[PDB]
Amino acid sequence: LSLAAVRDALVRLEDSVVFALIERARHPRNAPAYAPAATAGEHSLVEFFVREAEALNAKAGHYQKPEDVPFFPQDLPSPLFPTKPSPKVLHPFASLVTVNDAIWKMYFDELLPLFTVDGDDASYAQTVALDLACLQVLSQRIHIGKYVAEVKFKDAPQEYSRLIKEKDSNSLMDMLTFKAVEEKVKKRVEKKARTFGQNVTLDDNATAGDSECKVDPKVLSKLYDQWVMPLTKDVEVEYLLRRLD
Amino acid sequence: LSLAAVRDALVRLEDSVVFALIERARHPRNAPAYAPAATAGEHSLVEFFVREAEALNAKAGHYQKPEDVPFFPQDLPSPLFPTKPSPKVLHPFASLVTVNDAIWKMYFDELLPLFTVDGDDASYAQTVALDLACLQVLSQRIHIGKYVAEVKFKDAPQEYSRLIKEKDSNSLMDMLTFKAVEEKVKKRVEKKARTFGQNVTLDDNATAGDSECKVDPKVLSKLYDQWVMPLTKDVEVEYLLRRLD
Repeated sequence: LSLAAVRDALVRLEDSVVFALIERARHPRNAPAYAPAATAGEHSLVEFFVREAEALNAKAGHYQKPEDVPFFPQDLPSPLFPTKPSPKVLHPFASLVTVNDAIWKMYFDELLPLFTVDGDDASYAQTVALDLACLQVLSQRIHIGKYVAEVKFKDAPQEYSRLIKEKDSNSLMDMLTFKAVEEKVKKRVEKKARTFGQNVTLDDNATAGDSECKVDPKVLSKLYDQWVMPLTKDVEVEYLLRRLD
Repeated sequence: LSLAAVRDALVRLEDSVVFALIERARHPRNAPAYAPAATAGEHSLVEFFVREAEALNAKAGHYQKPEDVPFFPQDLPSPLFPTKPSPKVLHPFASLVTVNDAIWKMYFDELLPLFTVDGDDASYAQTVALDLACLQVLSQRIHIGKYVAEVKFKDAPQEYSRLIKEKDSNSLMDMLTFKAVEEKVKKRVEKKARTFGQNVTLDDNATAGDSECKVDPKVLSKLYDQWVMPLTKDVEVEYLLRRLD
């Protein structure tokens, strides 16, 4: 709908990502929570939890907005409850894009080792809820790329449609990319990790660098640079390619 | 085992409470989520959701420590996964005290209006999940009172036992109360809301007041002074009244 409204939604999720990483970092790696199951049909604890959690959310009316995308879509029940009609702001077919399969692999294989200490407390059930909270914030921010794409498309429609007709993802990627905004996002996300992960005490005693921080602010910089922003841009490109259907 | 470790665990919960309130305030009141006639049956959307999410958590191994207390205990299932027996640090019978029904009442009746603006987006499923995270962090904080009661008992067991045998609630309450520390907590919990709720910006010159804070820092002071700290103390008095059984 609005250039500024979409940007505000993204900025606000910077705080939600810092928060969610800080809270999950309260526990160690807790690897038994992710160990796989002996059989098919039996799952790991984290998969069992998410599949069950997403079914409950679906009954409560979740996943009816294009930025709210589940990790396990096939099994999902209908909402049990009355649902307000969609605003319908995006191209419907281009809206069905999902990179959740990639967010999942990224979180467990690459993210978790960066902000989570080696070790094991018994708190597997608490841990997997905190993982789902991380996976959901990441996935909402990344799939807002659908609105980012629409908003850019409507701003320069003749220039974008020319590239869509020629199926030219590489040139679409270049036009989408605002590298100077990306560098601001990374610095601000670093500053947010510094502000929220700080040990707040009533004295304002000096601290040596980020050694006091619950999550290393360079991790937030690195997450955004390597995964969040590249996967959001993947979503815009996939959206834009379908935007003329 | 250590009173400093127990207070360190309660200090870390200060940030979790601020995060959870900030995150729930992303949405407005969304009252139909709590209205029982909005959904079929005598249950509201939030009550339905929490019952289902608690049964899921129980299956994942949750609610196996005395600080982890569910709002709907009567209906909780067994863990699907193996829980390895853990160290018995607390009195078994006195461990079972739960003030969760008072926490639930104060959250929906007293707290929600304070940090949640009037209005309605249809985001009911996100709201009720954000409400449960609030409820879970308040309950854990408050029921860590059990651990507080226990260390305070073991270090002065004889004068504590005599006040238990006499069933003296007011004198147990004056033994437990450290008003100077309560005042640190009220001011620090408020500083954390001010720090974590501000709009963090790449301007070092810029400063903003509590008007820009996502949750009024004074709401956090009030929360602790009115409900969190008294309810934690209700737990440790009711813990001690059973400590000789």
